[PDB]
Amino acid sequence: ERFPADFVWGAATAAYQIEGAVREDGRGVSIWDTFSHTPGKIADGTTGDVACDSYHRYGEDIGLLNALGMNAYRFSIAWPRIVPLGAGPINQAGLDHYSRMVDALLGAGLQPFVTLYHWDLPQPLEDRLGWGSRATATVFAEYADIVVRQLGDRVTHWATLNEPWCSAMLGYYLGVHAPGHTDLKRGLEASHNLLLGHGLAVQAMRAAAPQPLQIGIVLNLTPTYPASDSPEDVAAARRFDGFVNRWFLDPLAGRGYPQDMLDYYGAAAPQANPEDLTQIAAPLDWLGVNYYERMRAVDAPDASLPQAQRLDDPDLPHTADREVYPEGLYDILLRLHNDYPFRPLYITENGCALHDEIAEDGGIHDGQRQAFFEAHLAQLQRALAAGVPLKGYFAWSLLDNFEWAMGLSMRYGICYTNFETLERRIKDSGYWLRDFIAGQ
Ligand SMILES: *[C@H]1O[C@H](CO)[C@@H](O)[C@H](O)[C@H]1F
Repeated sequence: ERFPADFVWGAATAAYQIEGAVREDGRGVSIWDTFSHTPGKIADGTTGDVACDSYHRYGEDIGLLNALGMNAYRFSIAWPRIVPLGAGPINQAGLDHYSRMVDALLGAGLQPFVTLYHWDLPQPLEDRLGWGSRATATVFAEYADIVVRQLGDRVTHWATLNEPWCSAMLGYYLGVHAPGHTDLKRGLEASHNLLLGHGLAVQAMRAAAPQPLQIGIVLNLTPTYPASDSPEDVAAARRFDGFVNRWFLDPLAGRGYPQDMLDYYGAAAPQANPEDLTQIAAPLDWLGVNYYERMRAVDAPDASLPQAQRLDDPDLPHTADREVYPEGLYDILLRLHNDYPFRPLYITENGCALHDEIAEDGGIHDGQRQAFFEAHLAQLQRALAAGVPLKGYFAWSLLDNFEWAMGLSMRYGICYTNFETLERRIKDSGYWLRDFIAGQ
């Protein structure tokens, strides 16, 4: 029934998805500015140029967090505002903005949980191969140092990267996210340099920190289940599990890259000398789990890598874009608790998209999103009962925002955003979360 008294209850955003003000106060160009302004890349012709205008309206966002009774806010810092050239001088005006934001959050009793990298790589670094270059890992660590020196007197909880699998595989292999390349070797090289940048940044942040910090990384994880017990289907499930989950979990845990995936990738695998792997395994103080769906895998030898296709379950509920399987959150947390060394754990992203509209009465009656939260929170109680060291939960997202290649057309907020007027309104699910948290 009851969560621990000191549990962290928050909502989460990312800078490019909400901030707007893309040319203000010295901000440089990110890969997502370039990508969203490329014809045909965004489903609805929108960009993040304005988004929720949270660069100017973060006070309203704080008012929403307060109205919801949250005690934490997970947000990201835009590297293009801090080091507009990617590698080069700092932009003090960008640091001052986030310093004021942090003070406003603390004044409201909200603990900041800061993500350093949520996909907005400075374009000048992509012009020099982006995450395909080891140099980008080095300058990411320099950026991390700069930010912790100025904000680490007030922010204790930091994550280096959000979802490196997406940055590497969607951005460099499948081409659906910025920068939009379509080359497997590039994607795997990017995955290595992202992990190396994480490891270098952890060490840089600890040396620059004015006080002890709690440093983590945030991974999207997908529990995978074979469609049958045949050797082919079980092997497909293992391959998909390696492709998404173990490729990142194992090196972070000091276990190297998984050998079965190295064999499967062959010559496309990155060159990883042991010195890099030692750096990648820098000790972490927590791990963030982003959880949305499961994968029920069937062998697909004709399909592209990793030759495993999803077996849709038409009996399960579906949102605007995903299948709902709350029990997979329990499964993945138990697996992490039993099989990997990371603890404590936070749920850093959990939420769903729906075709939300404002009803005649003025509210947003998003019953499926309420049911989504209720079902996933029940699985967290089961995980806690099993001894999983869970310390907090962040709903994705505080407000409807720019959903990457889907644009403004895919609403994940617990608050509704009118993109024409920038008004925010709490959805029914947000009031349910408020009242549930108040009961705790
Ligand atoms: C986690 O997934 C959500 C929904 O696709 C994205 O909006 C976040 O940026 C990502 F971190």
